[PDB]
Amino acid sequence: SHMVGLIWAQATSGVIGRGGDIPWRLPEDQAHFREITMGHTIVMGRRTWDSLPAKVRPLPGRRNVVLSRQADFMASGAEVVGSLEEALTSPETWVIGGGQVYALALPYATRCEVTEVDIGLPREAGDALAPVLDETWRGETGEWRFSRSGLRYRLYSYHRS
Ligand SMILES: Nc1ncnc2c1ncn2[C@@H]1O[C@H](COP(=O)(O)OP(=O)(O)O)[C@@H](O)[C@H]1OP(=O)(O)O
Repeated sequence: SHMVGLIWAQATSGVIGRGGDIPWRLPEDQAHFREITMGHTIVMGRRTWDSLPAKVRPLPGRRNVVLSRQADFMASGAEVVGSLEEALTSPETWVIGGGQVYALALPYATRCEVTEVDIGLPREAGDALAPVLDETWRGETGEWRFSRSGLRYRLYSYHRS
């Protein structure tokens, strides 16, 4: 189909999750995730889907796609696909996690929307980590700003052909 993006929020070290939680509290990043994904397709792995609250999934106003090897998986209000390539048939897709799906998706992706949270969390065994980019990606790293709580963050908007 077409435009494949990745979206995530990471500490400066690349930690995106620890102990099965987002490792900070940042409502403005929830607003940012909505504004990027709203009206488009989101793709997630089955474990990510399983971790969302029952009354929160599917995320509203977006086509939710769950990748699973299980043909009988129940993702009420979403659709389930059994290959990544089938999950990218939409005109605009944002891959939202987790690490297994980001690995599969990275070769197809031509945009990354990232939030860096200014927090010092050196990586530990078991952490969920950010996809690793390289020098063929280009774009803007925004200015630091404070959240309402005083937590600082900035935005990356990168692209490649
Ligand atoms: N090549 C592939 N084909 C189909 N489904 C896949 C896949 N790779 C990953 N998945 C699914 O995506 C799941 C992992 O989800 P995730 O990426 O959210 O997890 P994690 O955050 O642990 O990396 C896999 O366990 C698998 O779902 P099932 O266990 O239900 O089969």
